[PDB]
Amino acid sequence: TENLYFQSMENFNNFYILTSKELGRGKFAVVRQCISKSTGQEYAAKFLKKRRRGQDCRAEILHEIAVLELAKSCPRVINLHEVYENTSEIILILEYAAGGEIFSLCLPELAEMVSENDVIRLIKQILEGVYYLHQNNIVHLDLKPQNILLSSIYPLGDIKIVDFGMSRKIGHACELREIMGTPEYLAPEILNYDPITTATDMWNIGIIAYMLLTHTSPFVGEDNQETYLNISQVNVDYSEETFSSVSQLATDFIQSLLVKNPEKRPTAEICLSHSWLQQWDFENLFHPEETSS
Ligand SMILES: O=C(O)CSc1ncnc2cc(-c3ccc(C4CC4)cc3)sc12
Repeated sequence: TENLYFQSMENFNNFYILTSKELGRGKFAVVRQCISKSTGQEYAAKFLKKRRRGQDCRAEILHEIAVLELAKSCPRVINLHEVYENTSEIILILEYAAGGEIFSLCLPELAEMVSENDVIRLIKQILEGVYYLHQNNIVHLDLKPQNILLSSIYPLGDIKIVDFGMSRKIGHACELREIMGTPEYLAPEILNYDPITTATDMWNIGIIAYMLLTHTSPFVGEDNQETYLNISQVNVDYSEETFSSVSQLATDFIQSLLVKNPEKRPTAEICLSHSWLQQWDFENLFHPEETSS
């Protein structure tokens, strides 16, 4: 008996054609590439079921749209173009991140195609987006590498943060939704049920840097029990073998974030001034402290 709020499914099919590129699939969401019939511009269409696990989720979807809308001025966060609705689904028409997941750069296979320069620029862009979110009292709470996309891979483009499905305000309760992330990506405070902090996102940025640089998962074990022990003890491989091609400054950056006590983690703003991320574009003329006069 529910009335629909967003633009009709008839309008969706009038304005867009879905392509044979299925981009993603979870239990209650599907992402498909679509094309504007008028312009030829590619978009991502995310189909969110309004009913999940026997719960009505339209209010939660509205909240997630409210968060995307707030980030429209931030180019590090995926842009929302339009919204449609049918009996079962709310459909987000998103900016299409043609490079796909940054997770692809963390596989041993693409190690060779990704530079130190590249990792520094991608971490800096992720920090710019997370800074913007934290200044607006938004904690993402699902910053796995599968939720950071790229505008292109050949050549390497710009990052786009996606999937605000878990996002909250600072100090909201850590309940079931929280503690059902992918186990190897959960912060220690989530395992202890502590109130939400911006510091949880900073833990996840540490994991992203670790995976981009080592091509290995810092916390995953043979089973969930082992994963949860690795997180809760912060048992991370910093061996000479794993880090032989990783700079000390990158190690320092990671080791500052992967710490048990969230209050000891640096903020996004402090991370943006980290010595690792300070780099001069060699094609620019540097103006040194000793002036010609
Ligand atoms: O899950 C969400 O909340 C949004 S997911 C999404 N949003 C915007 N643009 C793209 C491009 C994708 C993409 C996936 C895979 C690939 C190629 C097959 C590997 C290329 C692009 S997924 C996506």
